[PDB]
Amino acid sequence: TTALVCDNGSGLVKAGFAGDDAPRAVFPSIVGRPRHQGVMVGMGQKDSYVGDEAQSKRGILTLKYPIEHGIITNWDDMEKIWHHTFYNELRVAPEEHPTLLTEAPLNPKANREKMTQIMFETFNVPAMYVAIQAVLSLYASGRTTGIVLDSGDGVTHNVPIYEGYALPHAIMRLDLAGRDLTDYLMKILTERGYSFVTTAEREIVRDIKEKLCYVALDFENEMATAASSSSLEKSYELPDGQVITIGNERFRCPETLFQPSFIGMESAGIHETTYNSIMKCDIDIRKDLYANNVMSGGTTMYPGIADRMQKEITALAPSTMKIKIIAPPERKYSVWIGGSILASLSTFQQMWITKQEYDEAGPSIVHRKCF
Amino acid sequence: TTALVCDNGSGLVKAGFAGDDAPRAVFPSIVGRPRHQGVMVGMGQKDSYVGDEAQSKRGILTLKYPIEHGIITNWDDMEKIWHHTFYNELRVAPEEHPTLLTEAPLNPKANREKMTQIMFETFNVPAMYVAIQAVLSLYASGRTTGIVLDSGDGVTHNVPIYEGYALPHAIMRLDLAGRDLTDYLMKILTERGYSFVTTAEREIVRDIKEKLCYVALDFENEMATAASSSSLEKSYELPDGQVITIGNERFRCPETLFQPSFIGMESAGIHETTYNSIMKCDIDIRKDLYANNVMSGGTTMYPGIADRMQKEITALAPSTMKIKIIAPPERKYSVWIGGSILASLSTFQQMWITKQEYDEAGPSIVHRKCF
Amino acid sequence: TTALVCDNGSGLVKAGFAGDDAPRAVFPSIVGRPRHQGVMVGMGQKDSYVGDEAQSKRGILTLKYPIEHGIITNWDDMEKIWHHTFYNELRVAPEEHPTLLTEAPLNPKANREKMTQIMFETFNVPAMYVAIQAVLSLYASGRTTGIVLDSGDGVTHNVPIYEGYALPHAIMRLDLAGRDLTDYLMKILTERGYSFVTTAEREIVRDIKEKLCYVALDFENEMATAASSSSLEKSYELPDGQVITIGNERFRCPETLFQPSFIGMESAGIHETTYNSIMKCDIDIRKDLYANNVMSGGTTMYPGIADRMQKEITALAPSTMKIKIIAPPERKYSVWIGGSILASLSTFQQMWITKQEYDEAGPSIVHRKCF
Amino acid sequence: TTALVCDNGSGLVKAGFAGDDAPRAVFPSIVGRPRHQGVMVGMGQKDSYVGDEAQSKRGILTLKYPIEHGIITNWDDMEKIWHHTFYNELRVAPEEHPTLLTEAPLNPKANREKMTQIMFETFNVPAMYVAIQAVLSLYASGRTTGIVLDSGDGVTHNVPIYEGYALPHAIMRLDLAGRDLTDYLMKILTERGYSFVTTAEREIVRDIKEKLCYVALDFENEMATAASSSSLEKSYELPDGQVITIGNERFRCPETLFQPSFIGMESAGIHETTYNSIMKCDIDIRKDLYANNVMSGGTTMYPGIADRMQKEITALAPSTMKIKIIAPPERKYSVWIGGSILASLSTFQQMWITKQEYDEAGPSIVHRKCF
Amino acid sequence: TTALVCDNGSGLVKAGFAGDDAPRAVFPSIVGRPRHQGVMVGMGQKDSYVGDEAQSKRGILTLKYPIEHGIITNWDDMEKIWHHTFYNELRVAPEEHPTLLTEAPLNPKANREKMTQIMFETFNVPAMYVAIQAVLSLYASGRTTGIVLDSGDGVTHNVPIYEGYALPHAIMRLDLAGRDLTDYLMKILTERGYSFVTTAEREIVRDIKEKLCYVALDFENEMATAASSSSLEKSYELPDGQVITIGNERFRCPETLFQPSFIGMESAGIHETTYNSIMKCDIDIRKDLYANNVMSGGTTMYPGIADRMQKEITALAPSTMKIKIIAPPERKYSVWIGGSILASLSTFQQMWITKQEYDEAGPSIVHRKCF
Ligand SMILES: Nc1ncnc2c1ncn2[C@@H]1O[C@H](COP(=O)(O)OP(=O)(O)O)[C@@H](O)[C@H]1O
Ligand SMILES: Nc1ncnc2c1ncn2[C@@H]1O[C@H](COP(=O)(O)OP(=O)(O)O)[C@@H](O)[C@H]1O
Ligand SMILES: Nc1ncnc2c1ncn2[C@@H]1O[C@H](COP(=O)(O)OP(=O)(O)O)[C@@H](O)[C@H]1O
Ligand SMILES: Nc1ncnc2c1ncn2[C@@H]1O[C@H](COP(=O)(O)OP(=O)(O)O)[C@@H](O)[C@H]1O
Ligand SMILES: Nc1ncnc2c1ncn2[C@@H]1O[C@H](COP(=O)(O)OP(=O)(O)O)[C@@H](O)[C@H]1O
Ligand SMILES: [Mg+2]
Ligand SMILES: [Mg+2]
Ligand SMILES: [Mg+2]
Ligand SMILES: [Mg+2]
Ligand SMILES: [Mg+2]
Repeated sequence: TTALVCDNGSGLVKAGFAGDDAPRAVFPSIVGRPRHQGVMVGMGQKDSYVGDEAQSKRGILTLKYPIEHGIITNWDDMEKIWHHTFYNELRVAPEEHPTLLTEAPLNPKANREKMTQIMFETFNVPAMYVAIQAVLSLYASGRTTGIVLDSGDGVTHNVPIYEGYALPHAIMRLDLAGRDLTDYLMKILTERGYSFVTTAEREIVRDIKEKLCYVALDFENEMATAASSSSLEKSYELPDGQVITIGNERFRCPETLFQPSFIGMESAGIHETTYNSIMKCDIDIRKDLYANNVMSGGTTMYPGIADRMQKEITALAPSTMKIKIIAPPERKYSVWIGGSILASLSTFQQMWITKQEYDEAGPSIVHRKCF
Repeated sequence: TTALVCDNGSGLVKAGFAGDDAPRAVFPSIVGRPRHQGVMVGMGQKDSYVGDEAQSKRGILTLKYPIEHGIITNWDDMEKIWHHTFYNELRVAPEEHPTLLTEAPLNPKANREKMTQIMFETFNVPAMYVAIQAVLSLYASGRTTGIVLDSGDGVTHNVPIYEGYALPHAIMRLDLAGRDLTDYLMKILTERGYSFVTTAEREIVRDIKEKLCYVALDFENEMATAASSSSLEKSYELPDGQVITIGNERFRCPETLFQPSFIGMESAGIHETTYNSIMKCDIDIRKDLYANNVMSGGTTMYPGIADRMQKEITALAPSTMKIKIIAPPERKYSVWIGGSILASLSTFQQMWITKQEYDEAGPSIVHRKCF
Repeated sequence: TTALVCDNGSGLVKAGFAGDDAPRAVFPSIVGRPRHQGVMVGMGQKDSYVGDEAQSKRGILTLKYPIEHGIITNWDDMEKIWHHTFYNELRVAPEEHPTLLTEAPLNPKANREKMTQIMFETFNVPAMYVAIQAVLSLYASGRTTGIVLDSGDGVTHNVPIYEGYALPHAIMRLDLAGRDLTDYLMKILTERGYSFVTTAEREIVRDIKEKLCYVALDFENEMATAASSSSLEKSYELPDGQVITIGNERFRCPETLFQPSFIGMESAGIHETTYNSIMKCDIDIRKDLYANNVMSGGTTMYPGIADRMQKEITALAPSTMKIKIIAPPERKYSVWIGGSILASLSTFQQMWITKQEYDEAGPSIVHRKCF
Repeated sequence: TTALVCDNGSGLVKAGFAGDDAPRAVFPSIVGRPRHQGVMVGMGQKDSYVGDEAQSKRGILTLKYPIEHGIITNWDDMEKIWHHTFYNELRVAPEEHPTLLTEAPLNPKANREKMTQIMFETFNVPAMYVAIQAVLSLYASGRTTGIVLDSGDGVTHNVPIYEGYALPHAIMRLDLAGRDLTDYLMKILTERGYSFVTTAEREIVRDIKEKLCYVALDFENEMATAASSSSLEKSYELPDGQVITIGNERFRCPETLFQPSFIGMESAGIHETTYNSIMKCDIDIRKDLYANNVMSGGTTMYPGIADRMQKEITALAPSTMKIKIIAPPERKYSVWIGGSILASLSTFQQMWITKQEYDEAGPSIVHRKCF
Repeated sequence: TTALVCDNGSGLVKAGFAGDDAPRAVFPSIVGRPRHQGVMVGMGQKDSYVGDEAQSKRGILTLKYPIEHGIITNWDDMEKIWHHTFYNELRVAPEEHPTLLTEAPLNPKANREKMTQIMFETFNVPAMYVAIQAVLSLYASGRTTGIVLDSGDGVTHNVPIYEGYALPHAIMRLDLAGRDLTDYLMKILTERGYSFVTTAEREIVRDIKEKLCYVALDFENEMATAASSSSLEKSYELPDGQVITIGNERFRCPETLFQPSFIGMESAGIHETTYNSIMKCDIDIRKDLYANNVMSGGTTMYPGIADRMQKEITALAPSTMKIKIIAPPERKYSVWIGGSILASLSTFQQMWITKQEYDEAGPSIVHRKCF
């Protein structure tokens, strides 16, 4: 009956039921294991902690992200997360519900294949489908045309969709994403004087990032004022009362998205990645892509990321071509929302890969129906 | 009662009702098919798009022209176009109306035969007639005598008609037409620095052609000034804001009509094709043909095509023989207009090929009444 | 069946049965030997006196503490104490009961090993386990998280435990403890005019300490008033009616815990030792450690030791971090209480080191299961 | 006296002296600039590295190709390459030798004009000539008739030459070339699981391409076996010992030449591009073109490219028309070889554009003598 | 004229003149202050003792290290050390000589800024430059390429340099260094039975470390034999004749570098830190980095540290990639040696920051020229 839409992203697992307007289970894609021995016999210690558990016990755990750059690496841990998603978070009996998973385009084929295997074998999922995140995001916006710039913790990518037709050859993938920005903060805060090192501390820095970082409209001018006044300087309270004072780093961090060279990344910034994608698309539709630049994913939650990108692309693109960026509230969950929509469509029911179908055809079936 | 005049030309389908002074359905003879896979399940994607649909979705379609050089090649697609012409554009029930189709003289007999078959079998058209485009054009001008130079996208041709009597033996057909000029622009713009390649881009170039190209009165002198000043240079805005600057090519393109060697065409130019046609006609009537040189069809919409041709023929033809070219406004639709007229004539009603008549006599009937 | 929990501490041997809410045998860790010859043949003189015997005959004995700074030095005497603990105090047949011993963290490995050897060889103890005192103390408080500041006669130490996970690397050990405070009184009372010298007199001074000493909230201000009025001055009756009048020394003594430099100890005071321990712990959990600072052990029985330390740490720690010190009644026996609890746990039964297991594996087994 | 034949191609600069049977200076058309800051003051760091320098320092450089799709874009860098070609590679004093450059047919006129300007102004080249690469290739084969399919890194093109007469109107140009195949590998290897992203990594992939890729005779059947056995799977060692295992991609990559749709290219594959060129040629000579299909350029070095194309064209072309493909050893350098030949011809000496002649006539002279 | 190269490291101040092959002033970065009151009026007591003074009077001093983890904390004391370095050790008039200071990469910007201020204001140093220690180390080896693993008392770090180009983004910093190993010995010796507590005793332990500690090639197998025989056991004489017997601890201590978890350090060991740095570097140059792994700094003076690391990295790195570690004699002073070299270079003279230049530009100038 009701599908379980499960946005298995590289940082936040967002799961819920198709038809919901929001995920019911949102928790981090983290599996943590006791950093230290353990002594209290009778404590009820666990071998591993998942999601919010890992968060609450974070300081004594080595925190691992099963997914890295969009690729599920640690399959054992990934399986654990899904286990919790279904049984402890949603508290739903997987075997009675179709599920919808997601991927970043251009992921390794084995990623989907192995993921598929698990859904059918471990969880006995009646029927299942894997959709491209960008595509789903576009469904959430309610558009059939646009550039979907989906930039999560794992990977940043641009998918051009025109009137329902994705344009594979112009899909851009840039591994520079939220996690890299977080690590860049760890580096840049060291410059300032704050030694964040552990995986727990990485996670603390993520919280910093999400509250202080913003995108300068004009980076260089911003730097000039940042190095002049203290108006930019903004304090932050850690878990420990040790207040952190951050200034330049508030925008130097997210600037990396536009100047990836900051982290030694050869690729051009996302404003040029997006632009170049559009250049790969046929002239006939470039105008429509320019006017429907849809941003989504958590890293697009930075203040002024839309304004900045509009400025950048406006400079890049033939003046006249009205550059319009769409960056709706709740775009952080747009992929999941898109999934809810998609799964609730009548037409879409024919896209399910059934257990039987899979058993018959074999693994290859999961590419046959999409990418 | 009212006939449907349907100028099934190689580029613009022009259909309407007999008695109208203009076609009601004018749209391009294009069938487009999804260049790329397609991903949005629930979009309501079509297997093929026709006419204005193909135009609007052009960049993601492979655009085919069913008709090439005046010959209907892709019969399946041709049928689709007629289907839309009748049911979606005119929104008329074919089976209640006689229809008038057109052909370029010297088309392959099977063209008309197969076309005929479809009208009677697919559309159940009460009665139908196929007329030569040039002849119709002359009706539109309201003349009984002249050279009809009908040059469309598909094919250029000269038909000599004298006081109602066509002179078959002097009919000239030259495949060099509008489509070739378009492709010549794609080549010549490459020289300039603009890589137009796709069928979508071909279509873009057609728009360029129709707005910038003009016919030099004296090609060589034009070249001299074109390579001297920048007064000729004229900008053009694509669908993409990428402004195109065009100069020499503005007249080198249409020059091909007078110097077909530019595209490797062995034939003499249209000014000599026309002249030669007249030479094939008996001396007794050459004077009248010279004074009634009727131009029609879209390629004769070039600025100065009339002036240039008058100059050319004047040089070719025995001075004294007043060369007069007729090139009325709306000559772009003269064939269709002629059809409207023809079908509305009382006399003409006896020329209809009825369903019954066809069924009895068989295919051959469609040549028995004309060419 | 019932385990014998035996807190073999450096000053008070506290033994009883698991499940009891208090030790049944509490007596001092002292072995005394006749200071003088002895003449009454027929008196029934002993070669050595132990515990309360040593107390009652104290003035004619050289009193030795087998344990010094947490380390069992005089193994022969230690064995004697255990002998009495079991057979004369508890009056229990060791060989029928599992026993639970304790240690200060970071004790020399040979301490536990030799202790273990004795339990199995001398007393034939079915099964035995050695636990860290701080850990046990935390069990007594009924917490899974906190800093355990256990400060006995022998050694002061800080163990950070977070949700059942001890954090070895942050364990602090400071040999400055109760015995040093006692000896500091002997020194400081000499300043006043009271020559306490013998081991018997040391023991007398311990009684002084436990009745008069208190912790100044603000040492320096305390000194000012102490050197101004006589309101602080407080009398004390010795075993000999010679009343002792003590003033400054009432708080200068315990002050050493916060200013170890008073006794030539290089280490920072316990308020900074505790703080530093927390600093060694990962930021993520420092807040919880601050709010669960558990004090235990006899030296924390000083009046105002909690108030003072709260003040001190509050100054050291980032304001906001609510510093909360736990210092429950009966914390003097918290280690023993913890042992009672621990041994009574069902889970814990698997932690016993059995005679057999020991015989097989050998000595190393006693570190393999903990520190 | 001796001319310098300099095949300034989009990937390998091949220069040498006329009369040589092989180029003396073969190095890549790459200009690299320090990706990272640089710290060793005293290292003798350069602002840019060219050719083999760029190769050796590749990982710390942003590698640019001055030429893209046959068009010299970065003129500054292009000039640098020529500078090195002459002075450091050949070690020849340009001003004493005539030079022969090459172009892909249908390049933008300004390409040749600007190139010309540089030869005369920067290098003071006595006399210079620019020849079409395809034409030269035919000279190398020693034929006067055939289709020259020259497919390099930049651009693929077909030139029909009949008994010394090139047939401009049938020249086909397809930007799909070696560089696109390389980038397609980067995409397809991502599917496999290998993230190649940087310009350095692009270059690594080129090496992969040139060693593993081969052309399936029957792509679809190849796929069937490739997805069945592991016999196709072939390992590759990177600069880093990280062995890469490649299977399907070994032929899916070069398949793009026959099915350009793989990279979103609208054009038909090279087998149809070639065929269509021949169709544009007059019937009278098509037979001779069929029997003299000369392949050259680096992309025709793929194993089985000849066999495959013969199969393809054989299917396309009227059976009877013996399709014979010429694909001689060293066809990779055939353009350069052709240049050596051409420049060494006595007749050819009259084709030189002299410095004086250029100065007098002006830029236009470089088109006046050819295309 | 002659520059003063002053390696202001966190443990040994190594200063001398540029051009020397060894530092003239090598003494510890220690400022000691009288632990105890002091009574001999007329002794000529000092308020603080520095370097070798502090060493000779160590037992009565609280020894402070101005620098901690590479960061100058106690600026007052740091200034004192420099004062002595210049005036009492080198006995040179600072104001006549340019000076070269050093830093660990990723130090807080204020470190360099404040340091700079002092050089110009306190010492009036004509001109001054601050260089990264790792870079200098590479100069000493005489290489332009390699991984520099510089591990001193304060901080361990990896800098990848390729042909003169440092690769900032791959620089690793690990605070686990010599001082932590020393403190780990204090902890581990406590296990053995030796209570080292004071700062003087810490310093004693450093001497132990430097004479007994060695790196096990295979830690676990080493443990097996260490816990079996007494062949490993090795005696040590303190300042006090109290011989210390050390066994397991001889290699358990330095093992921490490879298994930082021993001290609660979350980071991977230096063999993985190094490896990971190389992974961050572009594939193109990884081979060269593998073959030029340059170790330097005092902690790399452990016996077998090179052998062990080679083994470790060999396991980590794609077999084939010949792992070669460079660990030259005198690498303990390689940073200083590098400085001597650097300062003596002609090119390098343009890197000096002059007093004037600083006064004009202001503090920011010290980052503008490097990191
Ligand atoms: N308000 C915010 N501002 C900036 N970054 C954010 C914000 N919220 C989330 N992020 C970043 O977005 C990423 C997670 O969002 P999400 O797109 O759900 O990741 P994923 O889809 O990879 O699970 C993280 O890097 C997170 O730090
Ligand atoms: N204003 C114009 N200027 C130049 N060419 C035109 C113009 N309008 C139409 N054409 C050309 O005429 C051709 C279409 O006209 P039409 O005669 O209706 O073609 P067909 O009869 O072949 O359908 C196309 O090549 C079109 O580009
Ligand atoms: N009421 C008290 N006030 C101050 N100190 C006390 C008090 N009771 C006990 N002590 C001190 O605590 C130490 C003994 O307590 P305990 O923690 O049981 O020692 P241990 O565990 O070392 O045997 C002695 O120094 C004793 O003087
Ligand atoms: N053995 C080979 N197999 C496949 N491709 C090759 C081989 N050698 C060269 N190439 C490809 O041919 C192109 C370079 O050849 P070349 O024709 O000289 O290029 P250009 O003429 O554009 O400089 C590159 O894409 C190169 O990868
Ligand atoms: N022979 C040795 N064996 C082991 N460690 C050594 C040796 N010599 C010096 N060290 C350690 O190296 C550190 C000091 O070397 P150095 O690199 O000069 O430190 P820094 O550069 O931090 O001043 C100290 O921890 C010292 O103990
Ligand atoms: Mg996501
Ligand atoms: Mg027409
Ligand atoms: Mg105790
Ligand atoms: Mg070439
Ligand atoms: Mg150093």
